[PDB]
Parts: sequence; structure tokens; C-alpha cells
Amino acid sequence: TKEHLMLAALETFYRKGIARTSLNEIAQAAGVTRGALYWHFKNKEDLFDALFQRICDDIENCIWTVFRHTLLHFFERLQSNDIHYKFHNILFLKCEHTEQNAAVIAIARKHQAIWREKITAVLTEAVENQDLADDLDKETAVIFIKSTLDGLIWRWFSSGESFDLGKTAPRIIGIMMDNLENHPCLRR
Amino acid sequence: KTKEHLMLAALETFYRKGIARTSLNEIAQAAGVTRGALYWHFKNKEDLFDALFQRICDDIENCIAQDAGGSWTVFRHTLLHFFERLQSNDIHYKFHNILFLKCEHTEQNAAVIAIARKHQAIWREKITAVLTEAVENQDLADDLDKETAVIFIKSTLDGLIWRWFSSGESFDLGKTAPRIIGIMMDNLENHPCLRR
Ligand SMILES: CC(=O)[C@H]1CC[C@H]2[C@@H]3CCC4=CC(=O)CC[C@]4(C)[C@H]3CC[C@]12C
Repeated sequence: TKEHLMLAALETFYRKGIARTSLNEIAQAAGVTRGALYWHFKNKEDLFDALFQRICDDIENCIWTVFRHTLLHFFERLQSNDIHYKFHNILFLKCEHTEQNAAVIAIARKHQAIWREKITAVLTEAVENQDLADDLDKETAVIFIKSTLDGLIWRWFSSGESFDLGKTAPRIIGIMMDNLENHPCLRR
Repeated sequence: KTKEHLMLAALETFYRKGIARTSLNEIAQAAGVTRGALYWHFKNKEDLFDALFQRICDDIENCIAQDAGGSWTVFRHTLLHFFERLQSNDIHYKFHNILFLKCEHTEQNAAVIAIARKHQAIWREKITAVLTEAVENQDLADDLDKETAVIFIKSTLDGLIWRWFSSGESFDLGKTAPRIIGIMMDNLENHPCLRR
């Protein structure tokens, strides 16, 4: 039930962006009344919330060496999975930071916060297995990892997928992994 | 004269409501200028935006003689100066904020996006030339893969900008940019996976 309402929201978000999308438009695309949507999702914010939730759940249910493979499969998924493609397209390209979109942005910052605590934890555990050095600057390292991954995603979507993500993502990730283990700039 | 006032007005409004929701008429209302005076400087909205991108680019290019021994060194200085300016120059902050966060890739914005893609292909070519000079100068290896390195540089830099704006400027760009740039330059110089 609720899953049908989410995908229409995702599809509408993908064509018009979040700002210029209305509940009315979503309920029509799913072919239900404005009243029927409201029972499950009280506003656009909540649909966006559930959609981000399915993305994070997808990534969770597919599981330091695991970290690498999790990064690799995230970028494959962007190409082969239609929902992950559209959601991150929407997040990066169709989600203006205007005052109208303020509740959405707050929702997205909530999920981004979880993603950060989770990276912080993986690094915390990796330092103990002697995978990473004990004087690793973890605060810098987490800005580094997210900035690396954000940059590839933004560069891929904003260039209109003008390069081969399947060939580029592994090289970017491997280099990132190398810098985390070895580069002195990432040490305290 | 008052073409600057129209430009600052367009910048402030784009920053307020994003590009798509902003109108030609409300820019001129914020600039204290008649509609016909606006069409006297600016045929439409994407020309205002193109003139904003041009000003950002002029500002950056104009510093390069002052950023300059050797050009691979100049590149490093231009990158560092860019993020410095992002922090200290309101026009450059607002413009890149608009570019990354207030310019939806919808059909309503198609003309503006085409303009943005034009200034980026120029930036692409400028990188490709910087790299090319650095191979001949022996600052980079003869078997560097220029096509990969360009995507690498743009990816790295886009990520830092996107991260900083998205996070609400929640980390110190003045401390992070040199580290990010340091690592990127090191990789271009040394990392095997950027060679062919
Ligand atoms: C002046 C200069 O060398 C140009 C060539 C490459 C350009 C950068 C390439 C990546 C980039 C993407 C943007 O969205 C604007 C800022 C930046 C960070 C550009 C700033 C100006 C640079 C550094």
C-alpha cells in the first residue's frame, strides 16, 4: 500500500523537483484521492522521509573491508537500480535550498547525520584492527570521505552522466582508501 | 553604471528564491530600475546569470597574475585562493551557493543550466591545459591520464564545495581546503591509478 504512494512521489519528485510538486499531483500519479494519501503520509516531507528511509534500508540490508565493498556496490546501484538512481538525482539536482523546501532539507540533514555517525563508527572500529593508524584525524577523515563521495555523485549527475561511473567510481574509491590508510594530511 | 546594480539585484534574488522562482520583473524592482532599462542591459534572465558567471570568472582570472614560481605552483595558489575567496567574498559565496544549491535541474531552468554547462567546459579546458603544461614542465608524469585527472580534479573540488554548503558551513573551510587540495595534488603527482 504505502509503497505505491512512495514510488509515485519519487516519480513526481524526479520530473518536477520537490519544490514544484504538490500532494495533489502525487495522489493523482498513484491514482488515489487526496484523502487516501493523507492517511499514510501527512505531507511531502513525510514521503521524502520514507523514501530516504528505503534507500538507507536498501544499503543496510545488503551486508573495513566491508566498507570498501559497500562503497563499490553503492555506485553500481546508482546505475542498475532505478529507485537509487532517481532518489539521488532528486537529492543532488532537484532539491533547491529555498525557504519553501526548508522542511525537506531538514529531513535530508537528519539522514545525512546518521550517515556521518555510521562512517565515524566504521573508522573508529578500523583504527583498532590496525587497518588505520592510531593518529588518524577522524574528524577530518569523515569530511574527507563524504566530500569525496559527494563530489563523484554531483559530478556524475550534473554532467548528465557524461562519463562511465562503473569505471570511474572504483578508481576514486581505491585512491580515497589509499589516502585514508597512508596520507599524512589525514593524521593529527 | 546601473548594470552592476541589476547584477547585484539578480544575485540577491537568486540567493533568496532560487533561479527558477525568480522573475525578470522582480530583479528590476529590487534594482530600482525600470523594466525597459533592464531589457536595455539584459535580454532575459539567463543573460543576467551568464553575466554573473562571467564576473566570477573574471575575478578569478584577474588574480592569476598576482598568484604568480612555475605554473603548477600557480594552479595550487589559485585553488587555495578560490576557497579563501569563497569564505571572504560575499559575491563568490552567494554565487556558488546559488550554483550548487539553488539551481534545480528542471525544464523550467533549462536555459540557465545550458549557460552553466558552457562556463564549465571552459573550466574543463583550462584544467586540461594546466595539466598539459605540467607534463611538459615535468611536474606531472608523461603517462598521466589527462582525461581521468580532469574528472578527478573536478570531482574533488565539487565535493568540497557541495559538502561545505550542504553542511551549513559547519566545518572550517580555511583548515579543510588546504588538506583536501594537498591530498588531491599529491595524488595527481604520485598515485599510480591516475596513470595510463
Ligand atoms: C582558475 C582555474 O584554474 C579554474 C580551472 C578549474 C576551476 C575549478 C574546477 C572545479 C570547480 C567547479 C565549480 O563548480 C566552480 C569552482 C571550481 C572549483 C573551479 C574554480 C576555478 C578553477 C580552479
